[PDB]
Amino acid sequence: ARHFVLNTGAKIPSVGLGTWQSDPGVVGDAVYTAVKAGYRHIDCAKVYGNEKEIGLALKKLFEEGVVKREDLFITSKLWNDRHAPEDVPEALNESLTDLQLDYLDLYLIHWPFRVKKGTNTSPENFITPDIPATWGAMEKCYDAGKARAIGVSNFSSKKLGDLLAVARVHPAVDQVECHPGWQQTKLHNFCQSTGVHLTAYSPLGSPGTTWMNGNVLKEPVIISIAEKLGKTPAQVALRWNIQMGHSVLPKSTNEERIKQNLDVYDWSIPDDLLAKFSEIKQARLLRGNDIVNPQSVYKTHEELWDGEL
Ligand SMILES: NC(=O)C1=CN([C@@H]2O[C@H](COP(=O)(O)OP(=O)(O)OC[C@H]3O[C@@H](n4cnc5c(N)ncnc54)[C@H](OP(=O)(O)O)[C@@H]3O)[C@@H](O)[C@H]2O)C=CC1
Repeated sequence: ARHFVLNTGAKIPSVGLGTWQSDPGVVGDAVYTAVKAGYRHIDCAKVYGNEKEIGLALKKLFEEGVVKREDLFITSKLWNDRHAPEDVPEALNESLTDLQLDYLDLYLIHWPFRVKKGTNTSPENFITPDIPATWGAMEKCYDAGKARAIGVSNFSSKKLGDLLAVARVHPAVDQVECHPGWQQTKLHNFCQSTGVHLTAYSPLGSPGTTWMNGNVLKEPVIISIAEKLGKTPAQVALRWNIQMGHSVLPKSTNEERIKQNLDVYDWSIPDDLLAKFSEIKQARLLRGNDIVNPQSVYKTHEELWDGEL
């Protein structure tokens, strides 16, 4: 139950440590504690501003013999300013250098969204995406073994299908917002049908991010099932995603929560309680408000997300 299989043949551990908003001063101990506790998957990004400190914690884990490199699944992501095909391998190499790794298990296009190299998120810096050219550069990173799997993030089933149609190396993963509040049934089915793995980001509904407006652990259905099964609301949210065949990326820098977030394997949500997830109102929490704009290729939220419910 503790891994899913990618179209590359690789195993992705079902639970990964999230590192968004894990500040440099705390991320190291979080990664170190998480892997000692049994985590074998770390989700990273250049734009999280902490990959050097993650690299220092991975180095410590390897040097203390907690794990070997081959035991871990490390993900990073190509930021929106590195979409130019010549820029892709250089961005991967920057993350490899900071993480002090020879390869990533997964390198993702972070968003189907592009800005001019080295610029800030601001509408004059928006450039028309060229996802096929960017993917082509991602495929050479895969050929080189520097990214043992390549994938995408924040791609609707429409944009994922458009890319699959021209890919000589299919995306292994589409990492999207997915939790009881945003169940992604269409993309779930699409990913199952195309052999693409769905990794759930913000699987608790990112309760530490106020601008995301998440309420997932306060959902009556979640609190009820938690009370019925003797689990925490977080455990119920995480287990739901795992039973859908999705990997989850719970973020914590708290040792007790890091441990509880891995305790999602030796118990199940009965089918009758799975039925109750129907009653949860659906709302996307990470809407991409800042890349939907008259200056954007996405003039509306519908254009960015292709209408998904
Ligand atoms: N565009 C993309 O591809 C995106 C990727 N991601 C990835 O997904 C990860 C997870 O999503 P994220 O938005 O961070 O949010 P999560 O849904 O993982 O929620 C994290 C928050 O929940 C708290 N928390 C963690 N465990 C528990 C628990 N057992 N009970 C109660 N509260 C808990 C954390 O606090 P504490 O630390 O105190 O435990 C933190 O405030 C990110 O960190 C990142 O790696 C996220 C968003 C976008």
